[PDB]
Amino acid sequence: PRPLVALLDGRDCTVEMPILKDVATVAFCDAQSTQEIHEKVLNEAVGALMYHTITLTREDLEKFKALRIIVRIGSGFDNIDIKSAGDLGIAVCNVPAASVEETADSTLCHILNLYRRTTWLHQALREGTRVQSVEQIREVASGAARIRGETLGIIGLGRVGQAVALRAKAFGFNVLFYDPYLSDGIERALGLQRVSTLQDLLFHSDCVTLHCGLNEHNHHLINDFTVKQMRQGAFLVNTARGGLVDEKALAQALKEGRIRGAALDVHESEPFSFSQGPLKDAPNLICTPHAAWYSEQASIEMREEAAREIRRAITGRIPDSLKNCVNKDHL
Amino acid sequence: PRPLVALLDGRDCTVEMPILKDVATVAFCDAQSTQEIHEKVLNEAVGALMYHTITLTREDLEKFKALRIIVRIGSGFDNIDIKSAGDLGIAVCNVPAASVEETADSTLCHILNLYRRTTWLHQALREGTRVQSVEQIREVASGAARIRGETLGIIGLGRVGQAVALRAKAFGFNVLFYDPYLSDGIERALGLQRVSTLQDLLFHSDCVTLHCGLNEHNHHLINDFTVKQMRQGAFLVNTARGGLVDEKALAQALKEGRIRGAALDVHESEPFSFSQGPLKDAPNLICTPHAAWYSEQASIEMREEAAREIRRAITGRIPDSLKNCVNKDHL
Ligand SMILES: NC(=O)c1ccc[n+]([C@@H]2O[C@H](COP(=O)([O-])OP(=O)(O)OC[C@H]3O[C@@H](n4cnc5c(N)ncnc54)[C@H](O)[C@@H]3O)[C@@H](O)[C@H]2O)c1
Ligand SMILES: NC(=O)c1ccc[n+]([C@@H]2O[C@H](COP(=O)([O-])OP(=O)(O)OC[C@H]3O[C@@H](n4cnc5c(N)ncnc54)[C@H](O)[C@@H]3O)[C@@H](O)[C@H]2O)c1
Repeated sequence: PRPLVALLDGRDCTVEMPILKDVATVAFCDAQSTQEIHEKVLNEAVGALMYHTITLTREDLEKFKALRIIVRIGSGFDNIDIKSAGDLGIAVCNVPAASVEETADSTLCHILNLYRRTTWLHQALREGTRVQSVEQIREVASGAARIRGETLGIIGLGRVGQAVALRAKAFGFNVLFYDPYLSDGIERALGLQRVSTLQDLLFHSDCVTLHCGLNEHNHHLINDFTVKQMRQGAFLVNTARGGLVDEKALAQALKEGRIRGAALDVHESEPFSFSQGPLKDAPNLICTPHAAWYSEQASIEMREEAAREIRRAITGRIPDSLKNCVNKDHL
Repeated sequence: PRPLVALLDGRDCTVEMPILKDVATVAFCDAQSTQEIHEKVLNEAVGALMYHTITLTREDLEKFKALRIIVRIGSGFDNIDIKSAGDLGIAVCNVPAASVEETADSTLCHILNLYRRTTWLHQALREGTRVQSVEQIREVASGAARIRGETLGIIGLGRVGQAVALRAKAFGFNVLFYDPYLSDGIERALGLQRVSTLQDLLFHSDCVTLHCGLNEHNHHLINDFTVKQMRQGAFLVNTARGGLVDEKALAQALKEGRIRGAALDVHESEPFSFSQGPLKDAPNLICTPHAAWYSEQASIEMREEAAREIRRAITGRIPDSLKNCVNKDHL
């Protein structure tokens, strides 16, 4: 027969079918937890495709008896224990840049929304606020600032980070970044300022934007400690990973006024909701349901790509046939 | 004594005082209509400073017996009959570019908000909408599109228009403009595509943004007729003047789905309100209280500039001492 491949936290396989039809048996679990995965999958599944709504711990992975590959349909793979999966002889792959630009564009939208207060002005206009005179325009739009000369501090100058830096220049932002893993000289190639430490970046930035993956070393990068290093009344943007920020610290900082405002597309606990979590009633906070990456073309693109990776894996050799394996070291 | 100068539709003169103290007698009317202006002003006022919340018709101007100059504290001067004022020997001046960039930045914010649906996703998140699965992200974020390759059609390649074009390139927008008053060749200097007619621009643009002043020839530039020339499901942005768009036509087009969405910072009838006007319940519509221009620095900048113009006028000669007179022809 043809190897079984399962879509863990999803139920739509229309885009992948044309590509896997003759080489695999497609199936979906639409699971909201690993406990929701059926026995037949854990026993026979050779490949697996998953999104970000489900986590896979070592315990989870050990329950698969034939799993040979897990392809993340997206960028981040922090929801998967690449290490354990590797030891278990399970190759983990992702989809690197199908939405790099969708993400940079949303990032810029958040940045501008904080500086120009577009969303808040609209939200207030819906609240019935009246704005007839200039004095009232100034009051309702209070805080809107002139962007030219502001310092945008980027944390993580990777694919998205670079796309953000380039867009940022056009608005007159002075751009500087921090990324301890990059080789020296990239800052010269793109004409950007680089700093050696996080505190350095935080201290000189008027607006801080996260663009690094969530790893074993940056959990809660933004702490009650580091938040204290940020400028007074600085903006914070995060379209990377919720786990990079300690919402409790952020909430406090937002109430005290230390941070003028934050735009978050990702949160420590997703699904996100204003009714619960440390961000409840937190002042000047704009949120989005983790859609920074979305655009129909990108969704379609990343799915056909994930599908092809599965195909290469089933028809070729692991990890030789794979194009985006992220745990070769543990294999 | 020192000539009387009055602030028509406003009541704050703190920023102008330091500059006019020894050469003029400051006063304010905080008028919401010309009928609200007091007799002493119409009789003795030599200079006048005004915003955009009040209109001045020929009838209005003729009621001044000593008015020698009117300085608009801002960019647009369509609310003033420059022609009549000129015939009445009244010089009209404005403040050209104190907020050029604030405006371009808001314009970009609106453009991105339509493409990335940041504001709507946030507004829905407040409505209690739940977004836990990928399928739901795709549904709630439906319509968010990949910007690269989209055609941004700019109408009016002046100060703001140019700032918008430059920012737009960085997002991968193919930029093209229409501006029948510019000399030939500006498109070569900035590396942009230019078209000869409005229909031309409208037909090839995925997103249309207005950046022209409101004049005797473009009232309701966007009509039931011209709207029909726009692409199917095109976006419309307007941070220029409300009078450039026939809200009735826009409303219809928005309901029928011909126009996927619109972002308006200006409206035919300001103060704007969702409770009244042709835009009531109009689908996919984002609005702002005419704050595209605001930033404390710009507000301060334009006021000290207007103040200096008044000073030059009172201490020098009209229209020789003026730096930004917009009705020299009628003088
Ligand atoms: N909100 C969304 O829908 C969305 C969209 C795209 C990507 N993701 C987020 O963005 C990340 C991927 O970005 P790319 O930009 O696609 O990734 P890359 O292309 O993986 O870039 C990430 C960069 O982060 C740097 N980095 C790691 N740890 C760091 C630290 N402690 N300090 C500073 N820099 C650090 C790396 O060295 C690397 O250059 C994902 O891991 C995820 O968190 C989310
Ligand atoms: N929303 C706000 O707060 C805000 C902020 C700044 C300016 N204003 C708006 O923007 C205008 C000023 O822009 P600039 O960009 O400052 O002005 P300019 O610098 O006066 O530019 C306007 C351009 O419009 C062009 N134009 C006139 N009629 C046209 C037509 N029918 N078709 C195409 N182009 C046409 C002109 O030739 C000119 O190049 C004002 O008149 C006003 O309507 C509003």
